[PDB]
Amino acid sequence: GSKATVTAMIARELLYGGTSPTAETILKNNISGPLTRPSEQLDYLSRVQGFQVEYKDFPKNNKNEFVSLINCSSQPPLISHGIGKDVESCHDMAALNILKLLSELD
Amino acid sequence: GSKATVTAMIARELLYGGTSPTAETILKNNISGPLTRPSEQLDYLSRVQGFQVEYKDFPKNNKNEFVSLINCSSQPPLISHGIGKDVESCHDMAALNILKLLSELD
Ligand SMILES: [Cl-]
Ligand SMILES: [Cl-]
Repeated sequence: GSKATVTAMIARELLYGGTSPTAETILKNNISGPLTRPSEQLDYLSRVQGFQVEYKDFPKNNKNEFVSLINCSSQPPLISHGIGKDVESCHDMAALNILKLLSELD
Repeated sequence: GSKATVTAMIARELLYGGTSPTAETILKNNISGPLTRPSEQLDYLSRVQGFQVEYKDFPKNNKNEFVSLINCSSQPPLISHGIGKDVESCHDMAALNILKLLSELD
């Protein structure tokens, strides 16, 4: 709305994560991948370190809940999961679990 | 060291800030500005919103401490400060204070 409000929104986004989707929208044009989601973060880590990350999803259940498994290669494989109202949410939850495990948050 | 250790370092950096200087170093070559510091974040915000940010620094004092002021244009100007063992640290502290103020953390 007002741009004191917009200024606060941008500042908060930067303080939280060092990026600002709001500023990006302001600056964006139609003329002319930080990685903010756990799934993206894990894809990047795997690319550098070389392990494979893949997801398996079950169809939406009768309560409209999605469930996914994530596999991150190793011996044995690290397998986690996520649930949620859409598949991408399941993926981010599952990837977050793997990132926390790999971070050795002992 | 070991790359279980390297994997944990990268994962932690991603979880914290959605970037990984460690991964960047691994991937970097000599062949071929998220914004992780408050000073950078504030420079970006000012660029989008249009206000001017500038710093004034005093010379290192007899205890080797630096002190800086930051000015962020408005009426009146927002003026904050930072102290530290080098000028860049002063700048980041001062910029953080301004970001927190602009974020309306009431
Ligand atoms: Cl992905
Ligand atoms: Cl700067």
